[PDB]
Amino acid sequence: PQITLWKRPLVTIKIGGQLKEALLDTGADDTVIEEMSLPGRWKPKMIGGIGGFIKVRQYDQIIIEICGHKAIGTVLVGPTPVNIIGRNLLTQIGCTLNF
Amino acid sequence: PQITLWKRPLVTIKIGGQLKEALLDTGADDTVIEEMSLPGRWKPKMIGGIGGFIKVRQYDQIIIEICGHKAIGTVLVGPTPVNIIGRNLLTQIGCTLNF
Ligand SMILES: O=C1C(=O)N(Cc2cccc(CO)c2)[C@H]2CNC[C@@H]2N1Cc1cccc(CO)c1
Ligand SMILES: [Cl-]
Ligand SMILES: [Cl-]
Ligand SMILES: [Cl-]
Repeated sequence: PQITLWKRPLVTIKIGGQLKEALLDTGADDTVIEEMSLPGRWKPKMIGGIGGFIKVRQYDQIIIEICGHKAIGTVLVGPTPVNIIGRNLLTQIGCTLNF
Repeated sequence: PQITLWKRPLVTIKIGGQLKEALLDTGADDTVIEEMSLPGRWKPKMIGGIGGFIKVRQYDQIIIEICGHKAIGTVLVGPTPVNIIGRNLLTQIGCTLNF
């Protein structure tokens, strides 16, 4: 699709068998999802936000759909204002900025 | 242009007679620039996200050139670690997400 930016680019994702709302965020290196259960081992990850740094949990090779597009990749879990689809997964699904 | 997301989408902007590097950030409602002089009245604002909040000054009707495309809108100025072009100006240059 082509998504304009007059409103927040909120889409439906599917992760852990559940539908959630998430923001397509080109300003985020990484994908960050609100607290939920994910399988496997996790590792620590520091992310740098506009207001400071925060530690979150990194899970790898997680199945996730974005706008119905299937992906598998790294998902961070922590206290994000909204679910964030960052560049790691945007690149995977072939998302670009255009003007 | 078409900008892939393998790397941070940084572009050159011209604002207040200065050149700066800024991040095209579809996750940001607003545009926030590091400390610099701008003309006109301003109002204080708090903006925030995953890492916390910062205090900024809100300047309205500021002209910016983004990748050679001219736009006008509100610009927030404050201690941001990265200059951010948000949706309020991304729309004005015709920037969309595509996949
Ligand atoms: O921390 C923020 C942040 O504060 N905002 C909100 C924001 C930022 C600028 C201006 C305004 C005002 O509208 C709001 C978010 C928005 N996108 C990523 C902006 N980030 C950066 C971020 C987020 C998650 C992961 C990563 C990894 O790289 C980076
Ligand atoms: Cl990934
Ligand atoms: Cl504006
Ligand atoms: Cl449009």
